[PDB]
Amino acid sequence: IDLRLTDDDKSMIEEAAAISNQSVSQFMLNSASQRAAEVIEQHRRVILNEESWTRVMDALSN
Amino acid sequence: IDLRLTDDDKSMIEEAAAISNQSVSQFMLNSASQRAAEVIEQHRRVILNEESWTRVMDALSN
Ligand code: NA
Ligand code: NA
Ligand code: NA
Ligand code: NA
Ligand code: NA
Ligand code: NA
Ligand code: NA
Ligand code: NA
Repeated sequence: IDLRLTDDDKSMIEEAAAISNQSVSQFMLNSASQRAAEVIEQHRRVILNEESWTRVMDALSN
Repeated sequence: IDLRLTDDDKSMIEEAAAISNQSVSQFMLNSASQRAAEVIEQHRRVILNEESWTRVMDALSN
């Protein structure tokens, strides 16, 4: 809807892209791309664990 | 120059933004914003350590 970025956060990205020796756009894509992976695995693990508890309660209730 | 994203990486971002309950654009900014921080601190620490060694060699050489 309304994307929000701080002028002090826009600086961090310009600075970190420089450190990484990449463009601000390549840094943004790269970080979004790898943080997407982290998030996917995190959620995979939480759903898997949610599935173990429902497996235990399935047995215990019977 | 030429930004590159895999069709299989574009999917990960759409999926992870959904998990995070954010737009693909807000997810991208947010992840770039927080990964910029990680990178800044990483480099701060490497420069600080580089400064300790040059401090040791400064003494040892004299
Ligand atoms: Na800052
Ligand atoms: Na500034
Ligand atoms: Na990067
Ligand atoms: Na369990
Ligand atoms: Na994938
Ligand atoms: Na696909
Ligand atoms: Na996020
Ligand atoms: Na040292």
